[PDB]
Amino acid sequence: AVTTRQITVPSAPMGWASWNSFAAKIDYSVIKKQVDAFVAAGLPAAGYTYINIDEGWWQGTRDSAGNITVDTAEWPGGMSAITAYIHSKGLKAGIYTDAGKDGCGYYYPTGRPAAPGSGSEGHYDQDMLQFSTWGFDFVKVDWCGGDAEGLDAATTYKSISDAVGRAAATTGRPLTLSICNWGYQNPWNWAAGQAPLWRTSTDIIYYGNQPSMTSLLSNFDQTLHPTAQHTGYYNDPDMLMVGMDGFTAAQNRTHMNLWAISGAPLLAGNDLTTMTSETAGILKNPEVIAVDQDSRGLQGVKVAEDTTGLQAYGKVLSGTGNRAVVLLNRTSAAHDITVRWSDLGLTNASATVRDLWARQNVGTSATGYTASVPAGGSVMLTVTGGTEAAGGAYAATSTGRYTGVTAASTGLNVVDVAYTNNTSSARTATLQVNGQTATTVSFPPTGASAGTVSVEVSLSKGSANTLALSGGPATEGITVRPLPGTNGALVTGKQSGRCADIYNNTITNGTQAELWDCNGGPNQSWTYTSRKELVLYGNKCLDAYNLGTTNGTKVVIWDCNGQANQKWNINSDGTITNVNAGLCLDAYNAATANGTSLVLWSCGTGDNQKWTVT
Repeated sequence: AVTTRQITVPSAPMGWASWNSFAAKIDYSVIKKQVDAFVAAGLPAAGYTYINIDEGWWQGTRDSAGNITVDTAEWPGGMSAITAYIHSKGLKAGIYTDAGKDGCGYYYPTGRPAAPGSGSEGHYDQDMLQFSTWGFDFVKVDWCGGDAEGLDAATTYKSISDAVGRAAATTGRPLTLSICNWGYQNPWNWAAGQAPLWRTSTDIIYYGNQPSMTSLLSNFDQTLHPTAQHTGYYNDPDMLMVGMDGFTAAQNRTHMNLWAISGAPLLAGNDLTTMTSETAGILKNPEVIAVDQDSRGLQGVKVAEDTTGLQAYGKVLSGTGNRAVVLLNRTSAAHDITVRWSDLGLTNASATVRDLWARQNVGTSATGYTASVPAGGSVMLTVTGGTEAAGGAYAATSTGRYTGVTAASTGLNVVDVAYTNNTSSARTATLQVNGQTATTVSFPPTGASAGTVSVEVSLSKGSANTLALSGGPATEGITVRPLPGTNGALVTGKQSGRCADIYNNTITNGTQAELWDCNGGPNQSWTYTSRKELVLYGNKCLDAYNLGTTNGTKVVIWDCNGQANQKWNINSDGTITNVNAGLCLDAYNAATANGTSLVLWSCGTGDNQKWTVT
């Protein structure tokens, strides 16, 4: 039963941004025409709110006092005239700068000559105040100057975040910060609490190229960091290509489906003045939007891939016994794809299946659902009225600390944190699960009675898990429920007692596996598939680098590719052998410390080649 209410958390931004269709070729007239089409197409009523002016508005000029100056031939009345227009339509206005001294308009001119000085470094407070005073409600802060200069992203964006907060406090106009650093330096580790959204990869489309499903899927895969997203903080797989030339209606729907299952921002990138009726309807589907904008704020995750390229993604929605599901077919042929209640963390009890594009209920089941999915296509469903897996309830054993937290398997869990915040402002806390990378959790106002917010966490098998909160409101208990489709295992070395680990939640192809203190994080939870793969993050395979067959071959993560160097035998003697050349997974030189490289080596009897994978 529902006995403590779920508190609604902020949703990801919805709106339109100028980059994908115009590159730097923007001025007042371009933005105005887009606003007018945005309004005429009924986007505001569907929830689209932001009109974001991206790169190209500012050529790097400043006056003697350091104030940003614009060319009023392109921006008549200055920047406050365009925010006034946007606001006159009941919408929010967005602007764009760089973390460094010079912006992407300098480093990578795209539609305009180089713009030296087009960054906010040395002017964070001045520029953020300027943007807010002009009337901007949103600011995207890029990384071209940060990358060029060699800046540290985490500390730099903390500085920017602080300046954003001060500017909004000074003017009284909230300022939504979009961190745009392309997944460099792993923003999923540090961006929550600094900003409501952070880019997780390079750009979905480069100017001059045609929209690509391959690129779309790559951005989607790279945005999946479920422990990082929660309570109004979102992974950002980039601006939509929905409606851009070359994309079919089916591709447009798939684009919406995958962004929605993530809970990603829906920032339209097409030319709204030539948008088809069908495209407008796809952007506006209220059922898909409701999934994207779900009040619980959680990120969808892969819950099954029984056959390569036939995938089920599930998202835990607001309320209890509710899920959204995307069935995705990455193969060259139409195939049936099944989602099981067990994988979704529901019991085998009746639930109702709804197709969100058909806008019709399509059946009931106590176990699962199967649909035919076209090659390269997807089906968008909800599964509602289900019964939740039993889960666990815990009371803090000391201030802000929950101990003895139990998981039947290593893998992802939903945690509902009970608390009271009887004030008018959200409060934040730091959350640390075991010895994992910490995160920030936001606690919205509750009124006088307690409520919950939810987070997804990765837990280790057993009852030694700890959740520690620092700062924020006193909590009043937690509930923990598993998502069994995400189940994996620690790969624990016998000699060392340490776990196969990819450093600091890095996803880059070629990153070498190492021993590290076991903590149960996503970078330690390996899923063994029927194809003999050991999979990390749902989408990276343990890999004998370049199909190496000799002693010392590096063992890395790489995109799963079906090759024999990504196949592993888990043997009765405790060894794990690479199928390609029959060598053993090996902690190099029988070292036991953090940072010990994993390699292939000729199999022997040494405990540095023995592992547990349960």
